[PDB]
Amino acid sequence: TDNTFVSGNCDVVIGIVNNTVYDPLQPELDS
Amino acid sequence: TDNTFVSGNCDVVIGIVNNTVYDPLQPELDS
Repeated sequence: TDNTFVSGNCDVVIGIVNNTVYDPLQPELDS
Repeated sequence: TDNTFVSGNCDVVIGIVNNTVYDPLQPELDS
């Protein structure tokens, strides 16, 4: 999430793909 | 905080206004 940024949804961009964003806040909450 | 950065104070800036900053750690820590 620090290298990328969010804008809109995935129903507009042509050629868009799916992946998993490694949010660094997630393992900090679980620690 | 991902779109702004802190510096100085609200006394030196001419024409500054008041607002509220969405802290991404606030809802994540509460959740």
